[PDB]
Amino acid sequence: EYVQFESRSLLSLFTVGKIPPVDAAALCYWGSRDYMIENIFENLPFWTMIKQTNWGRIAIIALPRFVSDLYSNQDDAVQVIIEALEMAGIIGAKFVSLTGLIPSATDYGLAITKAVANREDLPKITTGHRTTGAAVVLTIKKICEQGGRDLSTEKVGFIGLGSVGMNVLPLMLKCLPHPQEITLCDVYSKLEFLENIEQNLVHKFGFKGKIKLALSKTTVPQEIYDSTLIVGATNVANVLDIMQVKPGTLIVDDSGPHCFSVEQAIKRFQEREDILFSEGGMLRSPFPIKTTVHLLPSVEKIMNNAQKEAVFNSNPFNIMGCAFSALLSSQFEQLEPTVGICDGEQSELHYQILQELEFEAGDLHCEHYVLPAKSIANFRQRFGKD
Amino acid sequence: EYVQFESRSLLSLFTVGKIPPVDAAALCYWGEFDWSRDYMIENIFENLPFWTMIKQTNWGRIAIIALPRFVSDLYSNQDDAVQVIIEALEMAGIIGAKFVSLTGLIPSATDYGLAITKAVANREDLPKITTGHRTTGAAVVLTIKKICEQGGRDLSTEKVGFIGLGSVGMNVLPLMLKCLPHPQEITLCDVYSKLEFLENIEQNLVHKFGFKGKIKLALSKTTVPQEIYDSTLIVGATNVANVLDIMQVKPGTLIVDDSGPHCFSVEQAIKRFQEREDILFSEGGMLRSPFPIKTTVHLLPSVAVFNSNPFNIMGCAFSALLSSQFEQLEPTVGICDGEQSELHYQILQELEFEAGDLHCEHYVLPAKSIANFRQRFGK
Repeated sequence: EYVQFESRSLLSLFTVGKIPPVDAAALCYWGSRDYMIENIFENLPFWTMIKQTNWGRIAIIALPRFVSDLYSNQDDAVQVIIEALEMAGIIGAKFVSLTGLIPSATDYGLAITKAVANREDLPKITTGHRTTGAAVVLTIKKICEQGGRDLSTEKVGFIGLGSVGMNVLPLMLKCLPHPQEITLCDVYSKLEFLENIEQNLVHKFGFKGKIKLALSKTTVPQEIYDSTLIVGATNVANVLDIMQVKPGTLIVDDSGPHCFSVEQAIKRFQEREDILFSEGGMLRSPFPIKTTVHLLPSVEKIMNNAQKEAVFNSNPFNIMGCAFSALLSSQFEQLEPTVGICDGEQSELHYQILQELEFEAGDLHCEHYVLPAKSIANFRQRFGKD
Repeated sequence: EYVQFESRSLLSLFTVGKIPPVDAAALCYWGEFDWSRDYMIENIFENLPFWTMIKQTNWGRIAIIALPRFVSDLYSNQDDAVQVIIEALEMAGIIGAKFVSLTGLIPSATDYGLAITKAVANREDLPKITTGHRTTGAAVVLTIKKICEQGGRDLSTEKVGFIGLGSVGMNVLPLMLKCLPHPQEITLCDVYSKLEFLENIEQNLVHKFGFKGKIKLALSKTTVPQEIYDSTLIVGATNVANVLDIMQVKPGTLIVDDSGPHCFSVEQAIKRFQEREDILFSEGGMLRSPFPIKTTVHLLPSVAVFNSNPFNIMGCAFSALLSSQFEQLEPTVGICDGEQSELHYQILQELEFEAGDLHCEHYVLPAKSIANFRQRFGK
């Protein structure tokens, strides 16, 4: 109903006026190889989806590279981003979001902004980490509501304090009830960094509860397993043993790839129903989103599997916060685009606007698995607080 | 060398900045293993225009865009042709074209642009259109001059007969009289119903344009009157095809034709010239640029010109670039005046343009055979 496929090229349809221009854009990537890049991707960006929301249209554009291709050569990645930016500006995008690990790979956009120093015709870029942080805070709120708990009585543990983590933590303290304990986990080198936040926690952000610091290589410290609400924003994967966390624990994670075994989490939740876990960066629009989908005609035949036609069954209300950032920056002057390591306290302005438009976090789900409402209720009955 | 193929779509390459924008555009069609007029339109052309060629000249870049229709599809439904023309015009405006020419029989199919310009009355974002008939007439006059020089003859000593005085012909006749030596005799041929028109042209010849020689009139349905075979230089500008028997023309006769389809049998003329070498015949609307044209070619991935003359270019197609580069070269839409082709002949002369080398469709006339003709029938 809300998803419709298109056999004809979206770019060609736009050039002849058959589809209207978009207001924003989002750049994503894929998951022999050279044959796929030059003869399938053709070293060219691909406009694959259009997301019609109640506040504008964002175009989804996939780069002709993989994540490894992005980490291999930064200049090449910046070049393909510049080409996709030219495409987005031509098709009407006023802002372009860097989804996934594109910010982490390209100096959080700064390198890109160097290559655009010459050009002003190109559209503005944004890492979207402030809207992603607002989405993660909305997910904290939602997972507390679904679990029948309140954030004031929770022990919160952070496993990743990157851009997204440094956007979620102060916004959590500012727009949600303060927990009673906060633990900060990152690699050893970040020690001083964590202590800086520690100061900011007690004196700047105004946290009164206990503050703990913990360091790790690839095995999260047990202090996290002693926490009751876990917030993951780590780029490393599978550092959290989901089968070792205490019962009644709530998990919110924006990491992609995730920091815990997805399948083991699904399995524990299906067997015992003693945990809650969900994505962090997913927003739920109050109105359904009309998604126009154009598959690559080549891969249309290898993905002709009716199961691969599951985008026809995706949630019409869900949208990525990082991708929605471009549309937000286009529709609201006050939501300035984020490139590089920004302050992260202006995420409130995004959290404000998202609440103003009656946005909320997407229903509790992790990748392909949506947590069943009755299992959610069973958890909320077994581990809720009165 | 000067033409190079491109495996990826030109539109996508432009969208990413890998090829620069163009200054003009020209709209063509595919002429006339699957359904020709059905599968090719919906699953091959996808009912969308196709940017197939880029012509980089010394005066700008022209984009070649093929419509998802055939020539018959244009005469079948005028509104459908206008719609696909609007879509191609939007594409051309997106890729940078400031003016767009209608090649081939597109004007005759769209009332010479009038229907299109009526549908765009609301719209100003689209680029302006032009039939390009004035530059085509200038090209035909250049071809008259060139075929007279190659044949060792002068136009003043020629008996010229015109077959069909349509839009292009009403541009060729006065420009010929003004910028070339006046012949001593002019014959005018069209259908019988056309006569008062012909007599009007006769008046314009003697009183307006200042022709002093004899003026003859001849009418026909589908068999050109014997008066045309008594002429020494025949100029064909007819939309009907193969109305002039090339095997019936006198020896030593020069023929210049802009008709597409042609008004004489192409293969019979080629083969007669190869056997006897007693005629000269060539296209009328082809110009030869002083500098080579760089042609970027993108073929339909589903599916030659790659050896064509790098100096040759259609006048109707060059019209859009000319109108883009020169304020004085106004676009032609509808049945306009035939005297402003004069300014186009000017501009072409200033840039040192000339008519394309003597050729008919796929066949280039060998120069030394032309020399044999020019001695056998020179003065």
